[PDB]
Amino acid sequence: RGIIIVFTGNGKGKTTAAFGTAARAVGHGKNVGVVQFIKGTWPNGERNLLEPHGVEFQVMATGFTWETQNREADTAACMAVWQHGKRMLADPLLDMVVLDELTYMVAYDYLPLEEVISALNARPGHQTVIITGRGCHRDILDLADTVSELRPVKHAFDAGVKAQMGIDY
Amino acid sequence: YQQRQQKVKDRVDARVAQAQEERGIIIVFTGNGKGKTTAAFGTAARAVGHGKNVGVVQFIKGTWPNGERNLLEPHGVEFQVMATGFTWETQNREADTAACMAVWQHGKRMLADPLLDMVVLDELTYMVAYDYLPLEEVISALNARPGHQTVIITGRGCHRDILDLADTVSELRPVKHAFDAGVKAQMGIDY
Ligand code: B12
Ligand SMILES: Nc1ncnc2c1ncn2[C@@H]1O[C@H](COP(=O)(O)OP(=O)(O)OP(=O)(O)O)[C@@H](O)[C@H]1O
Ligand SMILES: Nc1ncnc2c1ncn2[C@@H]1O[C@H](COP(=O)(O)OP(=O)(O)OP(=O)(O)O)[C@@H](O)[C@H]1O
Ligand SMILES: [Mg+2]
Ligand SMILES: [Mg+2]
Repeated sequence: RGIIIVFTGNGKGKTTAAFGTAARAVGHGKNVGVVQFIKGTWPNGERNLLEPHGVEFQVMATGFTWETQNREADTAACMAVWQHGKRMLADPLLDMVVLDELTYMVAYDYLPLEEVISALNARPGHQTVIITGRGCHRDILDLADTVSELRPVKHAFDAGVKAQMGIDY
Repeated sequence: YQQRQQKVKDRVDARVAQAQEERGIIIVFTGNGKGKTTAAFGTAARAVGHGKNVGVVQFIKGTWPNGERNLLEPHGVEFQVMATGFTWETQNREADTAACMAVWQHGKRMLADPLLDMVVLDELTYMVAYDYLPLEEVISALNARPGHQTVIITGRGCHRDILDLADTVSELRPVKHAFDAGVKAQMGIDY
């Protein structure tokens, strides 16, 4: 059976765990679909690597909400990208769907919670969903089969190390 | 609103102006929750997607089918994996120790190779915890590695000295796991 996995918490490794699992599925010939919220204005190494293997990526591509500073524009992009999420979540030819940084869309009221719950509950029985992001709604956590919270024991950004291509994005 | 957001931006930008070192870092993925190995390989995939060079040592045998390795290896990611005979048994401890020391020679090579942007040392923590691999060899290799190389170490129960040495540590807490609900290991998910 397909399960729902959540990678949450403030430490590094949520999105990279989701995409390491996608890499794992692609390496066994499974089909993966990907939707990424907020993200898209920076280079994306995981997309560079996986898209040529037939992993469809749909990204919101608006950027940080504290840069865009435009709730309505962000909400419109969230909903448009979500239309891709709902298609994937309805596609029995996909073994796995990644919904990366979905947490914030619910937390900021961009994306109604009920739409997320019913799409997850209507999905094909064999399909696994990986949701990531800080600050995951309790009801998504309750619905999930596996939840790992990445505790931020230490992060190199605190010690003054800049984000670098190939590590941080 | 614009004003509330602007205060966020201002704090993010100030944190950003303060952190200007560019160097290789040590990342450790530890904890009992699922996600350590897969984050390590999501990171390797991210790195390969930007043309970086990755080497991998896995301190467990490669008898199960290995999706990440199936994908990454044809991209020129070198895998070294522990000998197939490894037992974990007290009776075979001398052979198991030698098997661990042997892939570790490849790990030392990688960690001295300036052409490798990233080295993954997957399940290394057990080798030091169970006395197959001396702590001092790991600490010295990591300190002598190339200035621009990142290393990713994974596994439950990581030695305190490797944790002190790391730049970034995430502990994966097993809030829930489908195993406890009777969901069995599946290809593509658990291996
Ligand atoms: C920690 C852990 C590991 C550690 C063990 C390190 C150690 N020496 O302590 C490492 C990372 C090495 C490991 C590797 C693997 N494991 Co494991 N492991 C676990 C986990 C999370 C806890 C084990 C534990 O605490 N044991 C408690 C007591 C019983 O400990 P112990 O028996 O003395 O420890 C030994 C066993 O755990 C054994 N073991 C661990 N995994 C496996 C897998 C198989 C096939 C066998 C025969 C034995 C075995 O390794 C130790 C040897 O000293 C369990 C799930 C769970 N919550 O129980 C999965 C679990 C045992 N692992 C599993 C799997 C699938 C794997 C890997 C295939 C993962 C992968 N993608 O590579 C490999 C298999 C290695 C092989 N046989 O070729 C599955 C086994 C499914 C099955 N059909 O039996 C489990 C049940 C996870 C799941 N299904 O969700 N594992
Ligand atoms: N605690 C933190 N401090 C500073 N930077 C962080 C922290 N956690 C994650 N990052 C980095 O900040 C950006 C936003 O990603 P996010 O906050 O979703 O974490 P993640 O998904 O756990 O990180 P990754 O994508 O590397 O696995 C990324 O470049 C990420 O590596
Ligand atoms: N808390 C847990 N309960 C049950 N199974 C687990 C747990 N954590 C990891 N696993 C699964 O047990 C095996 C051993 O994994 P390990 O302890 O190395 O964790 P991991 O590296 O975090 O897992 P993955 O490779 O899935 O990221 C893998 O099949 C893994 O998916
Ligand atoms: Mg993320
Ligand atoms: Mg592992």
